[PDB]
Amino acid sequence: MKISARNVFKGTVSALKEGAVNAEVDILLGGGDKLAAVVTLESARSLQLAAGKEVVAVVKAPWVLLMTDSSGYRLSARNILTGTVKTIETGAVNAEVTLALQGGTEITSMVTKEAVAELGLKPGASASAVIKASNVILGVP
Amino acid sequence: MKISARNVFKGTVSALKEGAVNAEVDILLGGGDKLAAVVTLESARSLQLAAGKEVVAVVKAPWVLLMTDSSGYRLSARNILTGTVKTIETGAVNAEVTLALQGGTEITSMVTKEAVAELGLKPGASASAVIKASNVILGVP
Amino acid sequence: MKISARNVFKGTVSALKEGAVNAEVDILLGGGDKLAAVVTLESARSLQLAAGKEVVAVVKAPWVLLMTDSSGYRLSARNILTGTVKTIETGAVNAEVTLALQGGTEITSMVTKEAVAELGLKPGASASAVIKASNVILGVP
Ligand code: MOO
Ligand code: MOO
Ligand code: MOO
Ligand code: MOO
Ligand code: MOO
Ligand code: MOO
Repeated sequence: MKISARNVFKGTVSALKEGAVNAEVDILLGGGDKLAAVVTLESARSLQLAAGKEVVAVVKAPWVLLMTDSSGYRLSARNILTGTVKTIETGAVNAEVTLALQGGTEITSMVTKEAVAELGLKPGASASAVIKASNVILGVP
Repeated sequence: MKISARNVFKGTVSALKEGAVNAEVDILLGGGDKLAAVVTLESARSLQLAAGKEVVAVVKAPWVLLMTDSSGYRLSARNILTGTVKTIETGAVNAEVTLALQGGTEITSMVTKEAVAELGLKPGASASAVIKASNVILGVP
Repeated sequence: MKISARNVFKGTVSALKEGAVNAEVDILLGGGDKLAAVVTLESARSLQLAAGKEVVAVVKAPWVLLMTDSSGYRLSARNILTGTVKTIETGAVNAEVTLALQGGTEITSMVTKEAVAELGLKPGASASAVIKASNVILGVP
């Protein structure tokens, strides 16, 4: 696909839970990682989402938070993907951070320049990408 | 309204589906286009949303993806608005892209500078704005 | 926590409404302000959210809209926090705006540079931060 989102992950539906107006879709990524997404029930049905369906998960860079220390907090954001900072491209007030994940999957996040300083992000650094389930778009081939 | 969101569209509710905690609102835009939004049920009731109600849909620029080629994928994002690139304002790491839609409605998206290069966006270029239903705020006059 | 989100608010759950796949959580902030969040029901249960639980609400800067005049519109976005512009850091195409709220809580928003001009934001200026309920992550200690 030619889409602006910097994150386009391939995977397979491992389970679906249909709600009233939304549906929760659990996805197993190409390399061990798991994601959850909430999409409208009309999309889950239109896309024919079911266990075993191959899909792509699409996440824009400004929808990914970065965390270097949870400090014992447990978050509601269902998607926590841990890796190492690969590249940092700094702009004026924002910076594009790409992390390398387990298996070689990369994830890019757009965060303020002040976050980069405060978390100590630099190539090599451990960090986790955090993505709320409602910020994941799914796609079917 | 004096609000930072760059996209404020006028329209009318064409249908409402009330869920348990959320509600799906389908909107017909001023010129042919359609949108779907998911808002809390408490807001749908507080705003008195019903078929025929005039409303505004509010979308911040960083919530709009741009796509130039779906490559046969079908996305869950309910809102796909196709047009032509009007203006590009490039910053350091991000760029503000405005598209002109059918009827003359404009939509602005904030994407990384690398997306602009990779999709070949430039004034005149065909592209679609993609917005997940959960990233639309609605307003009533 | 060491997390990129610029907004991390402490508060207590004042009520919870469980849906089919999502749950709505109403939170009373440390100083008078209130927030609503929509998270998956699986998270609400995993985090053991109930009335009186102390939590943190996490919101990234690009998820906060700024409004200086509603012009009589009522929005669906459940979280409207009013204060005064404290600092503005301008980048190339975006600018980071921090507002000081009632009690001394600060909230930072990332908006286009054109929004800053158009709303007349500058230190001292009245403005409200607007955050859709689905853009709030919750955390438990
Ligand atoms: O659509 Mo982007 O380039 O991930 O902000
Ligand atoms: O349960 Mo979440 O905070 O919507 O990923
Ligand atoms: O509130 Mo904005 O200027 O669409 O990012
Ligand atoms: O059905 Mo969606 O929530 O527009 O991806
Ligand atoms: O993760 Mo942010 O974009 O620095 O609030
Ligand atoms: O009811 Mo909302 O989801 O804060 O627009």
